[PDB]
Amino acid sequence: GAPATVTEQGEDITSKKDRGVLKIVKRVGNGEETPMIGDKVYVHYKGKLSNGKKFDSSHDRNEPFVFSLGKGQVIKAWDIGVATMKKGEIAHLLIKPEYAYGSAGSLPKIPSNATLFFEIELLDFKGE
Ligand SMILES: COc1ccc(CC[C@@H](OC(=O)[C@@H]2CCCCN2C(=O)[C@H](c2cc(OC)c(OC)c(OC)c2)C2CCCCC2)c2cccc(OCC(=O)O)c2)cc1OC
Repeated sequence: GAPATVTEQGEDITSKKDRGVLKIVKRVGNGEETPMIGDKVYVHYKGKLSNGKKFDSSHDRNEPFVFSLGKGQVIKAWDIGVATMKKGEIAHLLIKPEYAYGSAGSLPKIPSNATLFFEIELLDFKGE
């Protein structure tokens, strides 16, 4: 399974090297550039709780999923992880609770101390 590959082969992209965010590149992107803080990023994604049964996909939206990188618009793991991606890249991220919703959770949807998994495709990024 995809999560297991991340655990065994994924790169630790955390500053502290605590395995809180682990990454695998599933499809290589184009060019060289990865987005800076403040850039607007456009993604498709799907995500799940690693334990139990809750799944979320951007393909259910009627508009693109967009956020400004490094501005605290998403969980910490996404500001860390998307920053490492190239345009066109698809990545898997396995995320410990400290880089997501922590001991608090986001109840009832996200439990306390939830590990998360995401597949993310970086569609584009632009300066704001
Ligand atoms: C800086 O810290 C935070 C920032 C933002 C939040 C809110 C949840 C925040 O969710 C997230 O950051 C992560 C990563 C981005 C995709 C969504 N996501 C989630 O955890 C997902 C999520 C979480 C949600 O709420 C917790 C959602 O809102 C109801 C949501 O709606 C589509 C999706 C989880 C869903 C269950 C299965 C596991 C994934 C969020 C959700 C929807 C859109 C977002 O930004 C774009 C916009 O607003 O259009 C941001 C929590 C934060 O801390 C807990």
